Amino acid sequence: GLSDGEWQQVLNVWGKVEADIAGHGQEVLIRLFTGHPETLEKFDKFKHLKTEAEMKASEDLKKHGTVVLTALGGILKKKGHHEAELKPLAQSHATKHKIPIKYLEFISDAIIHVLHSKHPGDFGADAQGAMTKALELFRNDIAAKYKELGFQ
Ligand code: HEM
Repeated sequence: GLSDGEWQQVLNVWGKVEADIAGHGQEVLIRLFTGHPETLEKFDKFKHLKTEAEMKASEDLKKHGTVVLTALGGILKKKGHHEAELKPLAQSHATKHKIPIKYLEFISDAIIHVLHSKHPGDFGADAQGAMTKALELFRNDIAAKYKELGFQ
């Protein structure tokens, strides 16, 4: 549950991401994979990437970064009213991709990390707070659908 003030901050921060969605998406996935190597194993099309340089050079990783952040952005722009958008993601990630909720926590923190890295001094305390709450909301609603499905 975010206030409109907090949503305003979220979408303001998101404007930074949309100015370069591929570059942001790329660094988020790289931060995830290098921070938490077990996550790489969930991607049959990235598990070949043994080094970060290979990750950096991968146009398909950048492409997937775009898909992921485009989806997240569409969800954030709903300001919490995202049941329709979120349910198919929850379902594919529990039933097909088999992504534990822990990894959604991982990528949440990775987003925070990347924003600070790309916008040092331009991602204030209030902005971080709002974005964090937004990602928690996202995660919590996915977690509800996981429980429904009995997925661990
Ligand atoms: C903000 C969080 C995330 C968003 C918005 C997101 C979104 C998406 C979307 C839109 C797709 C393609 C459509 C689909 O299969 O449902 C996808 C595919 C996929 N995602 Fe996620 N995802 C997120 C987090 C994660 C995480 C943390 C992992 C694993 C650590 C993951 C693993 C995968 C895999 C393995 C695929 C299939 C890739 C392929 O084979 O083409 N996702 N994701």
